[PDB]
Amino acid sequence: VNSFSGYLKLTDNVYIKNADIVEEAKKVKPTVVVNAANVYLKHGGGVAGALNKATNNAMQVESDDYIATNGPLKVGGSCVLSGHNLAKHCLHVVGPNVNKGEDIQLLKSAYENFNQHEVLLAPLLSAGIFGADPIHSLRVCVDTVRTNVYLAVFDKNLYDKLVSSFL
Ligand SMILES: Cc1c[nH]c2ncnc(C(=O)N[C@@H](CC(=O)O)c3ccccc3)c12
Repeated sequence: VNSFSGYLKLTDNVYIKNADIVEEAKKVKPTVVVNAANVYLKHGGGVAGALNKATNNAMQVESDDYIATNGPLKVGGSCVLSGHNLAKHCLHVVGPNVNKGEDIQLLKSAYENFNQHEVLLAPLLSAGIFGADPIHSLRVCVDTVRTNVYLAVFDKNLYDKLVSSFL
């Protein structure tokens, strides 16, 4: 039993809700919140911009130190950093950005990072400003993640399409 509330069960381990991931993180304080990161950990907009804003820019400060030490992530890769006031940890995961020409096949590699964590609160990777079809992203999530994932979909209209169209 965990604290996540109001989710629709899609499979044994994948759950979905129409919700704002920032507000959901502040309410649940999960062990892991996933950020929709880029390789530079520049959290300017989309999910990343919103999560960073909610930390009063502390996520960005920590991220800049991480990059100065380690260099950029790989597309499809991840790193674990602090969750600040939102969660114990933030798993920064880089899905391919279609608006940069990046191979959509890397979306599966990106979701594989979730399997290193027993339970996570997450967005659909490569959705929103990353330009991928959220229906495809959901299919990859369900077919790749084996740990317990609680997916937050900000847009009410998109959520209904994902549910109503889920196979
Ligand atoms: C851009 C942005 C800023 N802050 C955010 N917080 C959470 N999500 C998103 C985002 O891009 N969402 C996508 C996917 C989803 O509905 O989850 C979406 C799809 C259709 C219509 C609107 C938005 C953002």
